[PDB]
Amino acid sequence: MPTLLRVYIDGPHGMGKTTTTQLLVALGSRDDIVYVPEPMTYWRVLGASETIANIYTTQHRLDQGEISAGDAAVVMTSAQITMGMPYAVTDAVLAPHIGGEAPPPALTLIFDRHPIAALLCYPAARYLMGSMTPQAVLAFVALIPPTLPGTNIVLGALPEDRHIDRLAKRPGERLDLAMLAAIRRVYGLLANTVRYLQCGGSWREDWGQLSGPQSNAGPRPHIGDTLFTLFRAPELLAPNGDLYNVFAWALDVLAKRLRSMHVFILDYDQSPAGCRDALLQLTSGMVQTHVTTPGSIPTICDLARTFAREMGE
Amino acid sequence: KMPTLLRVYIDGPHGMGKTTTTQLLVALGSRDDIVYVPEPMTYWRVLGASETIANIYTTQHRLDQGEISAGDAAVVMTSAQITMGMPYAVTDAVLAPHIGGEAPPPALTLIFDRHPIAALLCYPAARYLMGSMTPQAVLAFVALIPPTLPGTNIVLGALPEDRHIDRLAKRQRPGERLDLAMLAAIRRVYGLLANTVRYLQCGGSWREDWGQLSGPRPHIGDTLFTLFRAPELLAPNGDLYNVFAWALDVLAKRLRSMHVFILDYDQSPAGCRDALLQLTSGMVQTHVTTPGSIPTICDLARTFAREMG
Ligand SMILES: Cc1c(CC(CO)CO)n(C)c(=O)[nH]c1=O
Ligand SMILES: Cc1c(CC(CO)CO)n(C)c(=O)[nH]c1=O
Repeated sequence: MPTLLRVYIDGPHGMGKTTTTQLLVALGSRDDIVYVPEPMTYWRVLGASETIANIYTTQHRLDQGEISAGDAAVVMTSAQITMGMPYAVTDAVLAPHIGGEAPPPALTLIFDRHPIAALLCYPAARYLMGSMTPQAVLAFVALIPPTLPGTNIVLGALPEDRHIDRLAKRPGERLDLAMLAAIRRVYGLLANTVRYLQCGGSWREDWGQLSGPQSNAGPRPHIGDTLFTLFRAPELLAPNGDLYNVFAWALDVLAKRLRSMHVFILDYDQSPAGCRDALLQLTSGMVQTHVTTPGSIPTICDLARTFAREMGE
Repeated sequence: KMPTLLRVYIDGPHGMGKTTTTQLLVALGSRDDIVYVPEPMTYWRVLGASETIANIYTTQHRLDQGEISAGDAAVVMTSAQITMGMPYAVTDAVLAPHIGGEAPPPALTLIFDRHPIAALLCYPAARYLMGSMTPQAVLAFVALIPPTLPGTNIVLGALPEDRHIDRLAKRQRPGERLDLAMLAAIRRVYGLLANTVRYLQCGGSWREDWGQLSGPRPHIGDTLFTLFRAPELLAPNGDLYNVFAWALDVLAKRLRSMHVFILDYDQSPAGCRDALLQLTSGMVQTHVTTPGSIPTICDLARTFAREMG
């Protein structure tokens, strides 16, 4: 059976993910590598109208006190459902084609973001910004689809100053430095969480250490430097100080989903061609998988091209 | 070989039963070979958010009165459904790893108050029919329906509409408002769901029959697929956008492997309880994945009941 290499480029927006991905894709033949782009058309028109603008405007109004936290939360929750829909459906239809982890792959699929971006990372950042409740975040977490074998996720590293500059120049988006800090923090925590879990970390065991980044490498992070630290919110705690079991189970799910992922860190603090080559080098250590059928490869290509054509900018 | 497990999801339109019928189910779970996972009302009223049900019905009411727009309503309904389904989704996520392949007497029987599709498909679809939810949101929820594991036995209630109104009227939940339009919508959705499973099990291909919605198994017009001929999901030329077609492919995948059983609620609580037991003979059992799965599932089920009532 031919092999497949799936690579999800994720991390805070504004670092150069899209450019780097396009450049990498431009290196290979036409049908040896395919790009599943940002589904902007879905967010702007198909799933809803100007979702990105609606999100930034809602956050803005909240920060201005023009709307309540509850009003912002319902809007953000609904908006994130729209945001993640394309990722979710793609994963659901791709799942049957993915076999065990496996040598040139017959096909490389590069994704612009993974489902956890819309089901975990941004919701978590909105939570830190006061525009989403922690319960809604955990509901999203409980909905994260089972992690498929060979889930290679590439996160990005970039100095905040450089990130801010790059963002202060380059939809309906607004320049929110607080959101940038929050999303940068969430993705940093995410990387540590994966490393924490792969180093044998048990959140239930270390929860008490919770009172007052890189993966595939380094020592085991302290739980306080992982995503688990975000869910110590009073809303999730029972009178006795412990997490309600329903939320604790959502954390068990978070652990299960993240522990099997293969996370890599890409340094975006360089030229476009530089990032491309760095990413190319990174793919050398990524995990490939066998496909379930002989026709899976062509089917996957069609799926990717169909997705790109319909929801890509 | 690992012990066997029998999972039963009691679903269908709410308000068909009686308090005594439920207590019998609680009684059923008294023995350690059977556990009854009740509705997570505490999660809906307090843990996940404040009075979620009240919020849902007030929102629809305000939409009907024209106090709010369809858009405002949809945002509220979508957010509320995420809260409503969270207990089911988290339960499925943690239980899933314990379910093995299809398989005497089950070592354990888990009777759940509802399946995740109730909150991820059925109520959302009903609200769509009530004009309070976009069809894109419904398909987004559908895209998140957990994979259907072996032994997914879902019991759907059957009851004449007038009798259903009678029972619903006498057992309204906190914040609920007696809405006959919503009753009709949810009853239709579940009727369509039952037909859909049969349509799929008999080899129906929604893509092949799609053209019939605009032109032995149920007619596609009598399945959930007819609800997605919604204009918002179609391109200028009338074709369904691929992203939504894929969501329908997911729906077909999830529903085909479900084992539906119809429970007639038009009888006494003892009758309904007996009818349920009668239905178990044809239900599919599965093996668990580990020797410790049974005890774990039991703890999970009991903890859920105790914490979320
Ligand atoms: C992915 C995502 C984003 C980021 C956006 C690019 O800046 C789309 O990639 N945002 C802002 C959100 O608010 N929610 C989201 O889910
Ligand atoms: C599961 C569910 C329900 C029904 C609930 C009773 O109100 C269980 O019997 N409802 C009403 C909703 O409005 N949304 C839902 O998701």
